[PDB]
Amino acid sequence: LKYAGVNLSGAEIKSSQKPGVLNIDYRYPAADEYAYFAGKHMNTVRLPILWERLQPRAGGELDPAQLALIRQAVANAKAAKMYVIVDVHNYAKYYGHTIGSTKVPISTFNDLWRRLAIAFKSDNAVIFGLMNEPYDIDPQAWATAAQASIDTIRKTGATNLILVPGALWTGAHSWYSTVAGQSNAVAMASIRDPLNRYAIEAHQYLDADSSGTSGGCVSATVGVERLRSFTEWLRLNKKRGFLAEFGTGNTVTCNLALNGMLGYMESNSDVWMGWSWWAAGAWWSGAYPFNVQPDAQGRDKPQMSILSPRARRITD
Repeated sequence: LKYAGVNLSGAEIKSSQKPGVLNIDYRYPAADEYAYFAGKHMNTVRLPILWERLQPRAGGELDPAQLALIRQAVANAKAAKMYVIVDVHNYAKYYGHTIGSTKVPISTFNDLWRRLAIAFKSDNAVIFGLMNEPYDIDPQAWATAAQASIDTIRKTGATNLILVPGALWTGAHSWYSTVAGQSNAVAMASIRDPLNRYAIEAHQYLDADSSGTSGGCVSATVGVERLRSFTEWLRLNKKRGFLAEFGTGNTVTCNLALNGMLGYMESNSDVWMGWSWWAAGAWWSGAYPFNVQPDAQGRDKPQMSILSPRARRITD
């Protein structure tokens, strides 16, 4: 296990506002947000960004201001000795149209990643999160699109780590679930990387339907149980995994489940390469059960007492 960190939510929000206005509709993290999480022994920030804010026109130039904001985030992270996953937080859609449609051909997705790959070419602090939670594109069509963007990235010469999701919201628990017979288990088995530096990105929540709608957890072992088949799939297919989103509320059962799931990943580090908690960021409401942003006094949230020592075992 190399990477342990947190999602800093803020730049992806209020997606109806295109372009939206910085510091009103959305925000990037302050420099001291990185220092806080580094002080808690995390070495990674996953940074959700909106495709349409970064690239307002298909095949067009990256927006200068949005690109500079991401460059600042990377610089801020480096100052705290952290990595940044640039997460194109788009559900495989561009202005609401799914990649592979006539409106948004694969070429449109390729062009985004060509430009991002060039902008951050082989910068070892920067990790490429291809797409957040593809879901209304079937797994085989998604794998073809993902493969095209991987190939495009490598053709730039960029040597960065790439995180490759499946479709069906890339749930670890649903890796064998089907859309007209097609599954991530089949579709993602044939993924290749010309430079062989990637991991399969999975998400996992511990509430009733794994949607992360509720702060409660089903059981003290439900995390481990929902990672198990995905873990053996990774092992059989000679692939590595990154748990790029997971979260649990502040309950006794959730605490046992969280601890167990984090321990399980370190015990299976032949395939598990990293994780990043969902979420922190300055604009989460007080009721948000997974929020690990420190409070107005700078005090740690409850779940950090588990996340921090687990991160330390990874990063120290």
